Amino acid sequence: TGYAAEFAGRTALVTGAASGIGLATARRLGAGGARVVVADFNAEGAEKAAAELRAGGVEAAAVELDVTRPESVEAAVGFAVDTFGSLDLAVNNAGIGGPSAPTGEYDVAAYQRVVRTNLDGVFYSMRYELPAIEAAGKGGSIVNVASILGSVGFAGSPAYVAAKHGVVGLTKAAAAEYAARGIRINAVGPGFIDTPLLKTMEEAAYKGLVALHPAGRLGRSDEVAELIVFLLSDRASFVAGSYHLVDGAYTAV
Amino acid sequence: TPATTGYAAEFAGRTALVTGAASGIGLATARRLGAGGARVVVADFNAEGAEKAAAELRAGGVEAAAVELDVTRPESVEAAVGFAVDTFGSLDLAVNNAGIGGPSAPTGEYDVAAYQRVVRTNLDGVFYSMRYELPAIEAAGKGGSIVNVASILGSVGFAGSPAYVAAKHGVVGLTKAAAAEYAARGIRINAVGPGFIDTPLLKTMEEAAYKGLVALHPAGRLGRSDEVAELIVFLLSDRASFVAGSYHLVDGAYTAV
Amino acid sequence: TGYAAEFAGRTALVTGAASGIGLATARRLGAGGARVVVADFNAEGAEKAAAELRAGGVEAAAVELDVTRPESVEAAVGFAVDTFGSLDLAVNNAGIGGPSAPTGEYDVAAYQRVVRTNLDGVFYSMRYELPAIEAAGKGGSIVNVASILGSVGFAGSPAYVAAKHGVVGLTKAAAAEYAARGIRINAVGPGFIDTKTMEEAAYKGLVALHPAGRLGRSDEVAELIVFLLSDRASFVAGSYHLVDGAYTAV
Amino acid sequence: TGYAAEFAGRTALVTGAASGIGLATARRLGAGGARVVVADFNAEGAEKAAAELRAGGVEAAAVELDVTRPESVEAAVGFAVDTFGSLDLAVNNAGIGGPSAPTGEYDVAAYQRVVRTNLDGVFYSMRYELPAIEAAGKGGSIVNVASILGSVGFAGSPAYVAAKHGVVGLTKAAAAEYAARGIRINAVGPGFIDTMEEAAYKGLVALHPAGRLGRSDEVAELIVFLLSDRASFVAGSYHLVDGAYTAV
Ligand SMILES: NC(=O)C1=CN([C@@H]2O[C@H](COP(=O)(O)OP(=O)(O)OC[C@H]3O[C@@H](n4cnc5c(N)ncnc54)[C@H](O)[C@@H]3O)[C@@H](O)[C@H]2O)C=CC1
Ligand SMILES: NC(=O)C1=CN([C@@H]2O[C@H](COP(=O)(O)OP(=O)(O)OC[C@H]3O[C@@H](n4cnc5c(N)ncnc54)[C@H](O)[C@@H]3O)[C@@H](O)[C@H]2O)C=CC1
Ligand SMILES: NC(=O)C1=CN([C@@H]2O[C@H](COP(=O)(O)OP(=O)(O)OC[C@H]3O[C@@H](n4cnc5c(N)ncnc54)[C@H](O)[C@@H]3O)[C@@H](O)[C@H]2O)C=CC1
Ligand SMILES: NC(=O)C1=CN([C@@H]2O[C@H](COP(=O)(O)OP(=O)(O)OC[C@H]3O[C@@H](n4cnc5c(N)ncnc54)[C@H](O)[C@@H]3O)[C@@H](O)[C@H]2O)C=CC1
Ligand SMILES: [Mg+2]
Ligand SMILES: [Mg+2]
Repeated sequence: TGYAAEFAGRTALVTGAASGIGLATARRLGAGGARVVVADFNAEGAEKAAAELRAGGVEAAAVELDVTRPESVEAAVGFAVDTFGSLDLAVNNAGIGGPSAPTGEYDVAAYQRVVRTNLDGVFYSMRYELPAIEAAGKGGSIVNVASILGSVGFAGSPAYVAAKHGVVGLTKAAAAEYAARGIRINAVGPGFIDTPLLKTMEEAAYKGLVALHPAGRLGRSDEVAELIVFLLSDRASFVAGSYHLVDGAYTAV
Repeated sequence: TPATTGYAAEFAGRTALVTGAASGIGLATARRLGAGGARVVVADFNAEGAEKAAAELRAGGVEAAAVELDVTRPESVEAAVGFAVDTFGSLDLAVNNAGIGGPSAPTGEYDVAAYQRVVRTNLDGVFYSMRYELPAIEAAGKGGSIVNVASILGSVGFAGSPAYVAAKHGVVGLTKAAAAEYAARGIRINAVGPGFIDTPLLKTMEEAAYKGLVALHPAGRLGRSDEVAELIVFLLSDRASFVAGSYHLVDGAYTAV
Repeated sequence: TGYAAEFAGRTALVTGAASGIGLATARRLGAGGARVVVADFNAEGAEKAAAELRAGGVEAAAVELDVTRPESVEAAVGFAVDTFGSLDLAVNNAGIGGPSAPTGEYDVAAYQRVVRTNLDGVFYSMRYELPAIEAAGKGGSIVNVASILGSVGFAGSPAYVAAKHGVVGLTKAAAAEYAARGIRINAVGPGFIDTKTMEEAAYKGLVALHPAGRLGRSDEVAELIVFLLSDRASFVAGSYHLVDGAYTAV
Repeated sequence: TGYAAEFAGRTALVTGAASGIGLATARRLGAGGARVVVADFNAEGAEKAAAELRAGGVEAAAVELDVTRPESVEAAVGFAVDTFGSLDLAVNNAGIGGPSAPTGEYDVAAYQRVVRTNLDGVFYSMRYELPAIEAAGKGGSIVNVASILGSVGFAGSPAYVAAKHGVVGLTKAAAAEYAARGIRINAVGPGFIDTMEEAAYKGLVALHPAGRLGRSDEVAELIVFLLSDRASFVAGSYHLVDGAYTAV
């Protein structure tokens, strides 16, 4: 019974935890009584997030992480086990971004930058998360942040679309591999979410994005945080290998 | 505030109608809403099974009432909905869980009347449920949420069960179109895709047959009704405020491979 | 080997063959040398189609069909086997329809008509086609005509979307059963097809849903259908093939 | 309207064309009358394939290609354009491979190897084919070779699954981008193909309702259909050629 303490005694690693969905998810894990590891490329921004967590009485600690560098990942996971005694839950959330351009004109470097963070980064994240969770070995749960663009395409963002599809596949294979050893792995596909930078777009564009969501609005970070934290929770014990939309019915048409 | 409100009062005030709620996924789902403080309408084709569920909910201190329902009959569906509104004063959440069933045989040999019985209960029934649910929800109008219980067999096929498979794909269909109509009217509409669920009756079957089913699920076991209900009730909740028009698996990673 | 004699000696039943996609599939089956049964609710339209094929040197014969009635589907299959000796191939194309309304106010009898023709019709089609193809018994191939609306929804059309999703489902389950017996069963998902004089901007509205920037043609769907029917697609089964100008890719 | 001349006066680039599906695709494009640029990391293999097609009355030319290197991909595209004047069609088939391990134990270098070839390789290919096909003004067609594992998972092959997923991805976004300008971009999803082990082979087969494995010719036929004008309203879509493998 209950939400307030359902993650008591548990350690949750959240990548890209300094901003947006990552931060909203860090806070949701805290509201559930989890012990939160705030991990981000932005060292001081992770500290700020984790300090704010502690100031609301949540147990949390910051760690500097770059998902593109396997050893930075391994260290972050080591920090989590070091700091809170185990690794139980993970939210692979770090991600960019990428410029908009047709495939034929797309910058090669931009492509690699996108794929390296969005796809490879998630692979590296799981690569070290899984042993630490398995060795524990009280089972566990991982959620990979994909996107609607992990299941449909988007004109002008081929790298991003590629990567995000890749996260979906990464999720299925891994879940097929681990479900029986009591580690659930799932992915979420959020639609376009309200953010400070998206709220700088001009009226024409923002409206365009909005009309693509039959819901009639963009999503909020919190709203993605709820889906993620559910799939992480014991209530979703038979949810494995699956990809869960939170897109205001963007992909239903 | 979701964390201020908590678990036991999450659904306080809200009226929830659940079809097929005398057993299996429906009963578990009825129980999970009640535990969250919902007012519960137990609807079933087994009228006695309904009353039993409602009564035992009431002893557990849940507000609940039973109603006889046959989803194949639009008139029965309408009356059941009217029963919920008449009994608790609104309709806010609904779970179209009623279904069967059907014989196993290849398409070339599949009994025609059996095909009819399966599609009308499984597909038509869900469309009727929604047909009368939506206006009841819309009129009030505080928005609301509807979950349709399809199946893994709504996204993949299964040899020997083409009527069942087709109806369940149909349910995914209903959910998408309906959700695109109503998402901007505050009514969110979703489906769940349970894998094979440890229903009581499929332990009577072969040692082998069971195991064959289990080997189809990477998680290495079959599901429990309570586990589906957990997903159903999250979709119904305000926490899933941006979830609409989508199909959500609760399987063994069945469909992952 | 050749294209004009690709379906030489094989018999093919096409439902709803008097008009649109069914008709174009019939013509494309004919040009490949197939024997063709033109089955359709509109008996006169079927005969007119059968006649045109015969003018082209194509063995073809008309038969009156209501996919809604199981006994009628059975007879249609019987007519195939009696006329040309065998049943090898089938395209389940007969379908409507459905007026528009939000799900909460949708016309119940209209939901009934739509499901019965589009979904039940396809099931009844396969129910009688398969034993005939099987008993032949050198195997065969069936394509069911679904839609983009077999994989995505469309506001205002719950019944149609439901029925077309059913068709995809019926396709996967049947194909699982019969794959090993040498009978391949697939589905196609056309986008909107030029079938005209709508509200000018309503058509443009429909066109804007297709990144290809135009609607599809009947013949275009038929090419995919006939490919899937052919021995070229010998390892294609249980799959749903889009012909939609990228409608569902976004 | 002429099987043997379906692609007459059209230039087709095929990656991984020295073996298996790419080789069979090349032969099928040739039998259809197309000019065929055989591209491979195996220079000698590519050359033995072009030579064989040439002996068959097919205009063909081989080029060395490493799809992980964007510069090597550009050079192949330019080589096709120079040799045959323009480029109209492309099959992006070069792929491996990859060791078998669970995700938590997977080799970091190998994951990269697999992703670099199978995903990045397809993007680099497209990145250079598109402006070339655009140049010819005539609007062509591109098919990418994904897999059943482009849409479903498979224990032990995380890198591969991810990459094949990214292919389907690239296909959708690129096709959305280019359909209006008259270039259709699609993907194929082959099941397991006979191209070894004990009765693990028997295990594979049992995963396909069809009751056998696929043949590289069977894949080729679907690919070439998609490239053809007969598939003129087919774009942005993923086409399975599996044994009903993904259907259950
Ligand atoms: N905002 C949206 O509309 C949607 C976003 N997503 C995904 O949700 C995830 C986060 O999204 P947002 O919160 O909105 O963006 P955000 O900008 O607000 O958050 C990104 C955070 O990840 C961190 N980060 C960036 N690169 C990193 C690296 N190489 N290593 C470690 N940390 C790194 C950044 O420091 C940043 O704090 C991303 O994967 C994004 O692709 C997916 C679908 C919808
Ligand atoms: N039990 C399983 O293995 C799985 C079942 N499902 C779906 O879960 C849903 C519930 O099934 P279960 O709980 O597991 O089995 P169940 O039979 O125990 O519960 C279904 C209930 O629906 C009622 N019902 C049947 N026909 C009705 C009608 N015409 N009108 C009104 N009520 C009717 C039944 O009396 C029964 O109480 C169904 O939609 C089913 O297709 C899908 C995947 C797993
Ligand atoms: N019109 C379009 O743009 C699209 C249509 N489709 C599907 O393609 C199929 C045929 O489409 P169209 O060529 O446009 O239709 P159509 O209107 O041009 O011709 C349909 C034919 O089927 C026959 N028919 C109708 N009901 C029947 C029944 N109960 N029994 C036997 N025959 C019957 C009609 O007499 C007619 O000859 C349909 O299943 C439809 O859902 C799918 C996607 C796009
Ligand atoms: N054989 C199978 O079971 C399936 C294979 N596929 C895919 O179809 C494609 C063809 O595979 P197969 O014919 O079966 O294998 P294959 O070994 O027979 O052909 C691979 C060819 O690509 C070439 N190649 C490898 N790395 C390269 C690089 N970095 N740059 C340029 N060329 C390179 C190889 O030299 C070889 O000639 C691959 O993408 C594969 O992933 C997909 C589904 C089923
Ligand atoms: Mg499967
Ligand atoms: Mg869409």
